[PDB]
Amino acid sequence: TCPFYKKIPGTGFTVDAFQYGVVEGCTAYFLTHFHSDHYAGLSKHFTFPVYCSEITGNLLKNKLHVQEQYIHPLPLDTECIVNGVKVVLLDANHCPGAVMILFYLPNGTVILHTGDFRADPSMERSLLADQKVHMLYLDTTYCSPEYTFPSQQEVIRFAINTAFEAVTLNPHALVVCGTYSIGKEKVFLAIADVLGSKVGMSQEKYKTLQCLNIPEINSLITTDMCSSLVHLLPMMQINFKGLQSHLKKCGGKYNQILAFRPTGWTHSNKFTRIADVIPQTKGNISIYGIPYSEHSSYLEMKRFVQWLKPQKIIPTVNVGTWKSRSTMEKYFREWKLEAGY
Ligand code: NI
Repeated sequence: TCPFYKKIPGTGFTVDAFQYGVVEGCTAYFLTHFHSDHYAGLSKHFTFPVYCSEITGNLLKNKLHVQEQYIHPLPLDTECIVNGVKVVLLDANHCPGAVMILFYLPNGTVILHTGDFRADPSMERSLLADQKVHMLYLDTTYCSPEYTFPSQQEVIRFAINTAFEAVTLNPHALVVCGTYSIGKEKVFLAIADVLGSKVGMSQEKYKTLQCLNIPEINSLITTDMCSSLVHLLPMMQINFKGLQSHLKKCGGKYNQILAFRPTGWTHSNKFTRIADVIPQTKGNISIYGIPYSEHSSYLEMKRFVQWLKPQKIIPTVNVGTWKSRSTMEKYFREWKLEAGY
């Protein structure tokens, strides 16, 4: 049974609610982005209307084989009427094709569902500026002050300089980047660009990247592993055993691996600056964990909410424990009292 926080009151609408069978009274199923916890339950046998971005719609069609007649892509930043309700999709600054949804209820209530997002000051000048929001369904993944991480720009800077130094020292070194879903493509694309290489990867991963409307992509990626000095692998294979094995595969073309694991937050963030980060090393293999987040830091989340001034907040993440729920409600009250709404 569908939880309350995936339902939009006063509508026939649900959000990211595909694993509950037929939801009673739902006339349209919205999908914020193509990550598995959110699409869980969709397949080629789905027969209700799905509303999403163009990119999410490319992945539904090609990866999950949802039939075209049930895919309803919408442009961003555009007022659209769905089953007699005005909606807008806004960029979520999460993975490719990820959206926030603004719903304009017939009784005059306005609701924003953030899906998954990384709040940014640029959102203060979207169509959100133009009117008041009564309810906010919030991505609360990192809603605690211990969750600090650097900007995406500083993290990419650190990775580019690290890779460039290593491969300029040893032209026979290979760079490997782990992946398990879309998102974080900047990590591998930036490193390949500085090394003047294409990124090599499996056929299934190449297919996924081909759905993403990235400019000049045929120039950046390939399935020819042996022509490439940046390889993508599944995240699970980014360990000493997995990498030793992969090094064998290239047929003595390479004598050193430098590998990156983009994680979200890790408790090394409560001590270490990005400048200061060091790998784990075993012989000719080094592994860097780098804190590339596609979710709001605590500070970025607080800033967005105190700017938005919602009348009520409904968390969509960390909702399964009483201790979590109680922590989150405390911070919402602090923020409201400090800003005065
Ligand atoms: Ni996500």
